Amino acid sequence: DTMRQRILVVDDDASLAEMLTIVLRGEGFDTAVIGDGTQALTAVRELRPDLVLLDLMLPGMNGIDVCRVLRADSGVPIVMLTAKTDTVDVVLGLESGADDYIMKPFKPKELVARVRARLRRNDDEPAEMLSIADVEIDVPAHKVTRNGEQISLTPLEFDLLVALARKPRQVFTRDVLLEQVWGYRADTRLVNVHVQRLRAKVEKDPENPTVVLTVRGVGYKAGPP
Ligand SMILES: [Ca+2]
Repeated sequence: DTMRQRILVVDDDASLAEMLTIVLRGEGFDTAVIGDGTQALTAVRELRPDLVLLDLMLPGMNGIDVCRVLRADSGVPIVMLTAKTDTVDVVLGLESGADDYIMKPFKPKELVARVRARLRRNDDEPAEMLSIADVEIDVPAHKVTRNGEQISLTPLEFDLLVALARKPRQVFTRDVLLEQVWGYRADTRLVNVHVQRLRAKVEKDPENPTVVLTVRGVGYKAGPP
């Protein structure tokens, strides 16, 4: 009810971009394509896509750079497309805020699964208030606060914190978090990277966490509320 979600494809491989256009539209998405990193900020602001698929190695400005630019602008989900030939490290992209990455060549069904995993949130979510350590979360309002002041988080950082806060006594391994938050049915550094990005925003002192705790040897868990 009733409008199509919109994906921006940022890739200079015009054949793959054409195929992605065809596959995504048959799945019910609207799509647009650009072929140069220098066009991305204007494209995102003009189209407001629900998600961006982003080639790591691009003309004009590479994918790590595009990331940093778009993340200064919004939390819009970004999935990096990587290839074994890439000459730059996809981890710098994740550290800059890319939510996820998929290796070329990929099957279009796995690509579509990655897209849908980032777009699971309903409109009009049921009422739900959580707390974790000294942080409050109003889930359907997408608002995290400490002493009433809001803490800004990307949707991925928000989903990570909510999963810990919902089960404050649970220790989550990294594979368990990948599957639960990222939605896989492989790379657990994704979890490490985004934990650090989340801590950098919600911790009074990120070197000494109270909100998101490391359980050495096992995983992570909610701080003592
Ligand atoms: Ca490329």
